Amino acid sequence: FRAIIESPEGAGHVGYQYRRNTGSTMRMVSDVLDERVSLWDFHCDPSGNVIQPGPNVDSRQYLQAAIDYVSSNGGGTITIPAGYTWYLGSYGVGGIAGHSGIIQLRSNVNLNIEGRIHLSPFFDLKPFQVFVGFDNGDPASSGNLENCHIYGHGVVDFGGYEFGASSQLRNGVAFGRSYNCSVTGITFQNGDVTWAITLGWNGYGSNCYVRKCRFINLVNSSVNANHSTVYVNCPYSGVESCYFSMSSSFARNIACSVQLHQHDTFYRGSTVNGYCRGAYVVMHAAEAAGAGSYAYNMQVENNIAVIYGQFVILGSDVTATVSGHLNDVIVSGNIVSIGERAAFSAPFGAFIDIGPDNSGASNVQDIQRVLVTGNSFYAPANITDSAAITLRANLNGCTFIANNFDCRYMVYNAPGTTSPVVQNLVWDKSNVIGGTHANQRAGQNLFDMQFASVVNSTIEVQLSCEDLSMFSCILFPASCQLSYSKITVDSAWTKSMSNTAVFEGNQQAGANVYVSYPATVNLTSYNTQGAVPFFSTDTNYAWVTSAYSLSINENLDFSPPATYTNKANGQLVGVGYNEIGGVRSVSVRLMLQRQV
Amino acid sequence: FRAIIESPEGAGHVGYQYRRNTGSTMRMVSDVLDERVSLWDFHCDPSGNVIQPGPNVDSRQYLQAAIDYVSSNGGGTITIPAGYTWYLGSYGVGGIAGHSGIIQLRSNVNLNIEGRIHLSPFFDLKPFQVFVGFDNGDPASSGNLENCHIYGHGVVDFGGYEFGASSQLRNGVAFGRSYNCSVTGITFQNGDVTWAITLGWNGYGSNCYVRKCRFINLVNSSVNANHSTVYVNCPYSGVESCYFSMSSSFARNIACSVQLHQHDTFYRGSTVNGYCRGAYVVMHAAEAAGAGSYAYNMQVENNIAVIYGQFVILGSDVTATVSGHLNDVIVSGNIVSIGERAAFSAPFGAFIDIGPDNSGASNVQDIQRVLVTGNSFYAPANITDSAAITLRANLNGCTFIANNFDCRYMVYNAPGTTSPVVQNLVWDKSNVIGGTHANQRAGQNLFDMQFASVVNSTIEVQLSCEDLSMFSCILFPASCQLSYSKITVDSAWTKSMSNTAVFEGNQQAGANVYVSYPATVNLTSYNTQGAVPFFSTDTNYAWVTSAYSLSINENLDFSPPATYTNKANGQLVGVGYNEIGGVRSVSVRLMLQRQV
Amino acid sequence: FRAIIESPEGAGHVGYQYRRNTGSTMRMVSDVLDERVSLWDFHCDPSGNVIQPGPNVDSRQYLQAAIDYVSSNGGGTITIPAGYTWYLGSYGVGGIAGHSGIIQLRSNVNLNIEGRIHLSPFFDLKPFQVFVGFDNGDPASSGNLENCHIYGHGVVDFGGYEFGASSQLRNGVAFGRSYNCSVTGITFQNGDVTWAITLGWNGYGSNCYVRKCRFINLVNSSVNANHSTVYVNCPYSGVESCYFSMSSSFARNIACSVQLHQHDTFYRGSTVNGYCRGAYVVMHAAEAAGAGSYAYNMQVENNIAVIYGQFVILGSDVTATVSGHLNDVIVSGNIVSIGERAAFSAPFGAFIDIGPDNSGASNVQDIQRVLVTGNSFYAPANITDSAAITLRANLNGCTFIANNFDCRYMVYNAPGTTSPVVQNLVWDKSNVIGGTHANQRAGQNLFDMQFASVVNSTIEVQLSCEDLSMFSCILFPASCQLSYSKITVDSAWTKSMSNTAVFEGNQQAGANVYVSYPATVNLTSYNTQGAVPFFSTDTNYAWVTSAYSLSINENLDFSPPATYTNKANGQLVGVGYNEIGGVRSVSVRLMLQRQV
Ligand SMILES: CC(=O)N[C@@H]1[C@@H](O[C@H]2O[C@H](CO)[C@H](O[C@H]3O[C@H](CO[C@@H]4O[C@@H](C)[C@H](O)[C@@H](O)[C@H]4O)[C@@H](O)[C@H](O)[C@H]3O)[C@H](O[C@@H]3O[C@H](CO)[C@@H](O)[C@H](O)[C@H]3NC(C)=O)[C@H]2O)[C@H](O)[C@@H](CO[C@H]2O[C@H](CO)[C@@H](O)[C@H](O)[C@H]2O)O[C@@H]1O
Ligand SMILES: CC(=O)N[C@@H]1[C@@H](O[C@H]2O[C@H](CO)[C@H](O[C@H]3O[C@H](CO[C@@H]4O[C@@H](C)[C@H](O)[C@@H](O)[C@H]4O)[C@@H](O)[C@H](O)[C@H]3O)[C@H](O[C@@H]3O[C@H](CO)[C@@H](O)[C@H](O)[C@H]3NC(C)=O)[C@H]2O)[C@H](O)[C@@H](CO[C@H]2O[C@H](CO)[C@@H](O)[C@H](O)[C@H]2O)O[C@@H]1O
Ligand SMILES: CC(=O)N[C@@H]1[C@@H](O[C@H]2O[C@H](CO)[C@H](O[C@H]3O[C@H](CO[C@@H]4O[C@@H](C)[C@H](O)[C@@H](O)[C@H]4O)[C@@H](O)[C@H](O)[C@H]3O)[C@H](O[C@@H]3O[C@H](CO)[C@@H](O)[C@H](O)[C@H]3NC(C)=O)[C@H]2O)[C@H](O)[C@@H](CO[C@H]2O[C@H](CO)[C@@H](O)[C@H](O)[C@H]2O)O[C@@H]1O
Ligand code: NA
Ligand code: NA
Ligand code: NA
Ligand code: NA
Ligand code: NA
Ligand code: NA
Ligand code: NA
Ligand code: NA
Ligand code: NA
Repeated sequence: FRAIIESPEGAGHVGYQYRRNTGSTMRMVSDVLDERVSLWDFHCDPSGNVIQPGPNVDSRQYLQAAIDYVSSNGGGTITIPAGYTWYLGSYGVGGIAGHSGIIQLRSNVNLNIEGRIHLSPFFDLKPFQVFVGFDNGDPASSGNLENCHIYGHGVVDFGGYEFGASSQLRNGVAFGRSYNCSVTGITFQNGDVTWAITLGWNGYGSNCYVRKCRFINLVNSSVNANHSTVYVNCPYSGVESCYFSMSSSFARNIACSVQLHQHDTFYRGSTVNGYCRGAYVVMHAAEAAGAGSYAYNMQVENNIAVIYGQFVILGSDVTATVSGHLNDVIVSGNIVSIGERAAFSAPFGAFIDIGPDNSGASNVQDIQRVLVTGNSFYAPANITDSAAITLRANLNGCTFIANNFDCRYMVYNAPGTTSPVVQNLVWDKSNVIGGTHANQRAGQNLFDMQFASVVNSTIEVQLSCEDLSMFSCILFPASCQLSYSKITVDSAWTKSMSNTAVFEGNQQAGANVYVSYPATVNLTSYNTQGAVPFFSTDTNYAWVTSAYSLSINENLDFSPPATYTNKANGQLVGVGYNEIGGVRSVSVRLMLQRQV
Repeated sequence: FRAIIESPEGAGHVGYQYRRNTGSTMRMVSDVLDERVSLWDFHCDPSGNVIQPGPNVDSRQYLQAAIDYVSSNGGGTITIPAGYTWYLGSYGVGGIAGHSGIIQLRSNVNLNIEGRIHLSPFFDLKPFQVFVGFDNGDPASSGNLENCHIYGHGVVDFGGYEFGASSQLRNGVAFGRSYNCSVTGITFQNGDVTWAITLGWNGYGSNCYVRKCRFINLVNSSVNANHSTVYVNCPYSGVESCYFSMSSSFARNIACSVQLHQHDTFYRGSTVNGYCRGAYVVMHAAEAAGAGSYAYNMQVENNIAVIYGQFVILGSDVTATVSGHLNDVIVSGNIVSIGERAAFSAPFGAFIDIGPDNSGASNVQDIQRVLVTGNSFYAPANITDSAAITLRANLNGCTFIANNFDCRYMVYNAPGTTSPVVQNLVWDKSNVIGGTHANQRAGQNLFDMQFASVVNSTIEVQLSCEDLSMFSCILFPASCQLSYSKITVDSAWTKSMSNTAVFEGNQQAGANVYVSYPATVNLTSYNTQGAVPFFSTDTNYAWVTSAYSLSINENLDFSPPATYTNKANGQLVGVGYNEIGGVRSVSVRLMLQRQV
Repeated sequence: FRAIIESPEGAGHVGYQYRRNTGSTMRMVSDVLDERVSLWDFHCDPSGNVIQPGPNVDSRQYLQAAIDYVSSNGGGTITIPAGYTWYLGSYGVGGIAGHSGIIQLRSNVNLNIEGRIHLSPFFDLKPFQVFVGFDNGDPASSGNLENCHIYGHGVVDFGGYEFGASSQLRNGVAFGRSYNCSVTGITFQNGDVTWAITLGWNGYGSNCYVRKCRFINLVNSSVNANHSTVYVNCPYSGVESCYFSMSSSFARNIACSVQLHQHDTFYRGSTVNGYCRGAYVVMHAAEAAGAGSYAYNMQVENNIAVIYGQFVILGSDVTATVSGHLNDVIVSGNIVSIGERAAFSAPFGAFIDIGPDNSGASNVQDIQRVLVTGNSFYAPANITDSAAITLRANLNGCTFIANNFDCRYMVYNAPGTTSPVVQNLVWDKSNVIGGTHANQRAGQNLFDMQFASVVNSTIEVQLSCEDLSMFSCILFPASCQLSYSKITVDSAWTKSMSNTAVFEGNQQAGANVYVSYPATVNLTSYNTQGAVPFFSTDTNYAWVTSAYSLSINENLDFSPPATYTNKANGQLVGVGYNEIGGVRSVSVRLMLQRQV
């Protein structure tokens, strides 16, 4: 009996009944211990003796053995115990080797990480993906991962190692073709990695989430080619209530917090500091296998960010046989700023970017039905390269309502570069343009419409303070066609502006262009006492449907017309009043209107 | 000693002291095992031998025994172990029998569901409510359920069984008269049920929540009368971060995700696919016992939905002795679309519906102080039956600001049908009207004001693209009274429209009606050289306070007035200018204005 | 052997191997029991015998012993067992004694509170802070607390005791200089306390959160000086999805739910009832040591509140050597109401308050770049002291877009009192002004601009119903300078108003003031048949750049001008038309415009 009791089967001979309840199961101690499982149950030598973790012990095979066994019983939760650091020191084998995998995840096997998991210097300068849910080196031939959750108060620490080569890939958790999988509560820190977590594979997967995680200092070298902390590559998936921080200079040029790359995905309630970018919202044709060619129902909401480049980047692209489409997006409630930096020291600052594809093409995109509403954006006054929207590729629609943008440009695209075709750009009068960059805008147009064409668009400009440094509120080069559009410049704070709206190709004459903006006009009357016509000297007003005074009349003996219409020769004309006769000559600020 | 050790009291004789710490309690193994409890501790035959769960074992009595016992000790958490499916195969007894109850929940007893709970075919074609928190067949005589939480990574599977009769009810969790109760993390799937979860009872309860749950395929037959996945019937309660999906055709006609039926309730951050409806926000008089007659502080926010009917439905109704009121509602940040379907193939598509009561009455409602802001809505171009708001019953107020609606109608109600009395309908100019349905609107009015009366309302129409197919932007039949209102149609994209605003009863003449909209007007001048009057041919402008040109003047020898006022006979009149004399005749596009 | 087995080392001699797996560690029962730890493991007398908790047992030393021991092993989670109430009955010792501390928290030691923790009457009328993370009486000399989480379904009950003196402080959890600490799921109830939870210390700390907690009835006496349920005094920290309720009358005058006092902090998705205030968003100079002098990236979003005073209070202040600044704030998606109360029975009701410092100074603040968007506010019609914004101290900017405010005042500040200097106040036309207080406003100005000066501001007034009781829509006293501003009053529902906008110092004449508002004007024409001038009788219109008719013309034989400009003597003048000659005299409603 003593022998049995001291043997590994001893607990299986000690009887137990819950709280001495006579109606409860007569069990053995081992049965109750068998209800939970930890790494300690597999972290042993060939003779079954427990091995202490530490920097000179590779815990990988033990952890894999745990996962494999629990998988065999239909699943469960393995605890990685608190108060210990568990080092990983070799690559895994089989299907995950194609993915430089360390640990293979398996369906229904959750990890409750309370302790710390730390990479050993075996991985210095090498690729790695710490946890991998694919079961095949080729993801297309991989089975699925289902019902796998990683959670706890613990830590995945990437050991600080730099990348060995830019072409290398590194990841924390790749769930694979992942259905009902999640990461909750975990801190990922101290690396130079490509991603911390990836969800799904080219649209295959569903209901994957990252919640209440922290990601701290995950880029550290110039070798790192590119970093996106969470890539969401399956639908009905998202990121909520996370914290993302970088301190590296390199992160300000390369790192993004989230990629939303399939339909019905979201990014909410998170805080970001030290990153180049906030989120991509993208349909890559190359990734359309699992869930279709459309990214729709895309939500970026209630985030806080200090970034150095662009907050939300929109795009879609094509392959030889597939075309990607992006539609039905909402960006709302976010408060974002470009952090302190020199002008042009990082990628061009923006709230929204319409980004050309990875080859630079701006004529492949099919982006539409986007609503950008109730956001704040700020950039410091020196950051010339800051815009509410950098509109650098074809756009089929984007709607701005009730935002507050306080940066250098409202709408921008660089001249010379791409010439996007623009449709359904709506900038509602309820967008408030801040004043931080007042006096900085010499030579610049607030809305610099450097496009091939604009159609079915609305730009309602409303200033909230003066900025007499700007060349114009809005300017269209002669190369930009403009049709079936509404372009207005509210008069407030514009009295002293030389140019308000500028149409370098006189595009405001178009049949279906609806405009209004202030201008100064010289007029001269006839001599006649009484009701008397005033006519503009210039003849550039053939497009004007009505105009009205924005100036007081300092005279007693006459008054100019309150309102004007035009004449076939391009003059304005209205009827004023000469109390006493005489030819009058006045220079008046008018609101020019066309079909409005 | 050997006998004691092998007995069910053996663990109570093996000493233990935590980590060999001399300051720790000298305990027995059984004490430490007694700190947790699982179904295995009650899942045993009369001789105390453990019984394996499976399809031919009814786990119900064992689970009830666990709950009952733990209840007796002041509560705790029972685990339902992972890696096992636990079948339920009979009805419960006593107080829950009135509710077709299987398991009775008890206060302070939490269930940590890690495994799967599955209904056996005993329940095929029968009613059932799996977990029930009432303790009496009559809910009015029921005690409360308090501090009961169901959580975990497991699954409640309803076995796929269809309803036997439409009158049957089926539920997953009925918390009852429920205070501080919740469901977190659980997947409900594979049924034909009425509800998955219900919270509270007719206003009794508080602080009940459903968080991070999934609801998958919970309608499957034509027998199912009606389905609402979560019913929230107690205050200070809500639904957050959940996932709702249906695949059945029947779900598109019958199923709703959430009912918010008491004050201080919310529905946020959730994704819905395949449902008819998103949420009801309702005060039923019949349900006002526990928390009063007012549903206020109702929040629907930051959800993603593809539905087939209406997203948010507002209502309130009355009984012989109680009147229900709905006020102080916010609907914001939601991105919603009507899924691909034929016109009229499901209930009429809408973002907001003002729904008549269950008997069809439209004159019982008291709905007011609603804010609908910063939402997106889309319906495909063929879906004739799509509206920003279907306003089908009396409305005492609803405010729309800064939404983006892209569907067939903005405001709609069917003619012939109900004639709602409308007050305080506010449609701010910052609502962007999309263009998906451009060219589809022959015979239709964008804002079809098919009401008994409208008062204290604002409709500011702003197009963003042309749609010359529409009969009018806004139309009031002669049967609709209109007073103390503002109705404007911005001119942009309307130059070629025959009708902009239409008042079939000439209601725009009312003393306290403030309007403006474009119109084409024929004018003829007197002969006089110099300042010369132009007068409209028609005499239908007695209501007009001013009008101004929206057309250019192609002439050299004269110009029409820039502006006009009226004359008692209904003509317009203004002063233009004949450089040379002669009677002039022109047809001009004017902005007609009344008291604006 | 029997002796060993019955000894406290007995479990260390019973072998166990997980599920009889031959590849698993050969362990001893004690090893597996050692994987978890509870209060029962320390809740024992000097002889190691377990002691039952209860009202006459002080559990404090036992709980401290547990925390201390687990701390010694690098951390872990101590469970406070369900089904027991654990009373605390004495003060702690050492470093926490300076903080009236009961229990000292330690790094990496989590508490899983499933049972109830209750204060014994030893604490009646005494200060206390139940859990304290400082390790020194002087917080400046304190070490940090890291990785400390308190979570569970249990309860901290403050025993109902009143404060003994107003100067006393009481707290639930003070995390101290706290990094990666949180409270989740816990109910705090039944006290008279200063705070329930405090996070950080004067900017030191990071990543501290309070989530899914309840706070119930935490003020109960007139002695209580001040109450704020959660104070957030470290960056990258916040409050989400919590419930706050008070029932005391005193709470309506003293209690606030949240203080956000450092950068990158948030308050979201919470419900508040019975409180005076919702949140302070503040930079106290006195608290700038740990994270700088700027509070930026401040987010208050998607909350539900019934309060009696002010919802969000903004401020910043200075010390002898430090100046605090507040910028980059977003307040959105909140639905708030002032609960039923008499006028002036609690602190003045407001959605936003710009509050003077604790000494009453209104000239120390540096508050700017605030966006208040997509919120609802309501106050009952009798509550005279209700405002969208009480603007009581210097303001460097605040932007309102697309809110719905339904209360007595829009903008208010009491006359006589403070004279704030106001810059960059933007009130967009998309703010909807409700009608609840229509007919209550005798003697009152809707926008009562009781400031020293206003600059670079926009007030676009839009009514949605009539309120002829109000003295004016907007009024500027002569003492308020006004420059570089836009002030408009839309005409809708104003026809019958005697005063619309009132400039008691004729400030609308300023060179860079842009205004428009309705007025009634008497005009008289010359005799001349044909085109004929009309001139105002009054000469108060020297500032007017144009005016246009808002009235119909009931006459046949003539018409007044549609539009007007001015003359140097301050008259208006326009050209109408006498079909037949004669001097005309008319009283017309005009839209007066200046530079707009
Ligand atoms: C860091 C990051 O994610 N950046 C975004 C861009 O991602 C694109 O580049 C990445 C560079 O790291 C990825 O490519 C790299 O990795 C590929 C995948 O690795 C293979 O497959 C894995 C499943 C295995 O485990 C690996 O062992 C390996 O075999 C590899 O094929 C590439 O050669 C390599 O460079 C990223 O690739 C995606 O990664 C996810 C997550 O792991 C995976 O689920 C996908 O299957 C995989 N996709 C593809 C096509 O391989 C690759 O997409 C991203 O393109 C960009 C979006 O913005 C641009 O495009 C927009 C749309 O046109 C445009 O609007 C915008 O302006 C553009 O800048 O955003 C980040 O830069
Ligand atoms: C599926 C669903 O919930 N639909 C919504 C409507 O709910 C209404 O019909 C339901 C049909 O299933 C419910 O009625 C059914 O159930 C009743 C309750 O069951 C009894 O009581 C339980 C406590 C016991 O456990 C049961 O054993 C049983 O005894 C039963 O009395 C009815 O006879 C039966 O048809 C639903 O009833 C509510 O259910 C909740 C949750 O279980 C419960 O807490 C309530 O006490 C109970 N209420 C009542 C009054 O019984 C019943 O409300 C819902 O009416 C509708 C709202 O929209 C309509 O009304 C709006 C306001 O006028 C109007 O704006 C809109 O246009 C209308 O369509 O939304 C769903 O259809
Ligand atoms: C209840 C509450 O928090 N009210 C808010 C105001 O807080 C200010 O008053 C509080 C009164 O309780 C606090 O002061 C009290 O406590 C101080 C701290 O206790 C000391 O230090 C602790 C760390 C130890 O554990 C204690 O043992 C003790 O030694 C004490 O020094 C004060 O003497 C006492 O009155 C509150 O103090 C802060 O407390 C937090 C949390 O514990 C702590 O992290 C801070 O270090 C500590 N700060 C300071 C400076 O001591 C104190 O701040 C708050 O001022 C107000 C904001 O609104 C006003 O100011 C705005 C900006 O000018 C203005 O816009 C607005 O209109 C004003 O009303 O909001 C609440 O009233
Ligand atoms: Na690979
Ligand atoms: Na849009
Ligand atoms: Na071009
Ligand atoms: Na029943
Ligand atoms: Na409203
Ligand atoms: Na009628
Ligand atoms: Na102190
Ligand atoms: Na602002
Ligand atoms: Na002054």
